[PDB]
Amino acid sequence: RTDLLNVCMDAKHHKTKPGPEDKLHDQCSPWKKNACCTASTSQELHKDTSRLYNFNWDHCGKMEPACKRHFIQDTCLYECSPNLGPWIQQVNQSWRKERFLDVPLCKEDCQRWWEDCHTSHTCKSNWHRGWDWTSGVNKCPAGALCRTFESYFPTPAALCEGLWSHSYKVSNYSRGSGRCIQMWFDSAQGNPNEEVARFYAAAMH
Ligand SMILES: CN(Cc1cnc2nc(N)nc(N)c2n1)c1ccc(C(=O)N[C@@H](CCC(=O)O)C(=O)O)cc1
Ligand SMILES: *[C@@H]1O[C@H](CO)[C@@H](O[C@@H]2O[C@H](CO)[C@@H](O)[C@H](O)[C@H]2NC(C)=O)[C@H](O)[C@H]1NC(C)=O
Ligand SMILES: *[C@@H]1O[C@H](CO)[C@@H](O[C@@H]2O[C@H](CO)[C@@H](O)[C@H](O)[C@H]2NC(C)=O)[C@H](O)[C@H]1NC(C)=O
Ligand SMILES: [Cl-]
Ligand SMILES: [Cl-]
Ligand SMILES: [K+]
Repeated sequence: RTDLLNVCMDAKHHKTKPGPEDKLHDQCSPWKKNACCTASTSQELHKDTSRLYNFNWDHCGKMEPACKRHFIQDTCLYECSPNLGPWIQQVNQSWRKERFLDVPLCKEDCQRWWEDCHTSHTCKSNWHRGWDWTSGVNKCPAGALCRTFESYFPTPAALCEGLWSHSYKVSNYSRGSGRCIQMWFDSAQGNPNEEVARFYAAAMH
């Protein structure tokens, strides 16, 4: 149980162990007291088609700012959170040894993300597997047309759950309940996800 608290998963850019990073950039700054990401990672992850995975958000024309801020935020959580131990699973992949499964995302964060992305476009309902990477950057593969976000993600759950192969599930608990993981939080009273990781480590046991 306690073994699941305050760890970093074994993945491409993660630090070995959580620790302070006073210089976390922009949207990742709320993790600055305790983070699995380096300052340099936090900086690079804000960029379009960044060097972290050469991943292009603007694969079906430009993704709108109100939408892209959520993908940036989600990447801060993925690369920086020391509070997702309870959901870590082993995986066979060339670029990471572990990933997350069924992280209980607060329903409002999923809802807000889905809504803010309605005016954006994509060509796939799962962005973890199946891209054409032959150019060095992800491109829509054979059979995959550009459509409205809603076409590929007809509900908030389809976005948050389908996007990274069920790395999230949409919790029925709300932001602030201490019973779901917040993607978006300010740090004034601490990182609220610590208490959540603590609760589920024991509750899932
Ligand atoms: C967006 N990005 C970084 C990345 C990867 N996994 C995540 N997982 C979660 N839960 N959240 C993220 N933000 C996240 N981000 C990506 C996306 C695709 C590939 C990729 O190489 N996909 C190959 C699959 C490679 C493989 O066989 O493992 C493909 O088929 O398209 C790498 C990094
Ligand atoms: C990663 O790969 C290994 C090896 O293929 C998987 O383990 C095997 O699983 C099968 C059943 O699916 C067993 O019969 C074999 O004995 C296992 N082989 C070894 C070498 O352990 C493993 O399950 C994979 N991990 C995931 C999450 O799929
Ligand atoms: C998720 O949470 C909502 C809100 O807390 C739950 O809502 C209510 O459910 C009961 C009985 O099903 C109703 O009588 C109430 O009027 C509902 N409130 C609202 C505002 O809808 C909901 O049941 C929960 N979902 C699950 C699957 O447990
Ligand atoms: Cl590389
Ligand atoms: Cl706003
Ligand atoms: K966190």
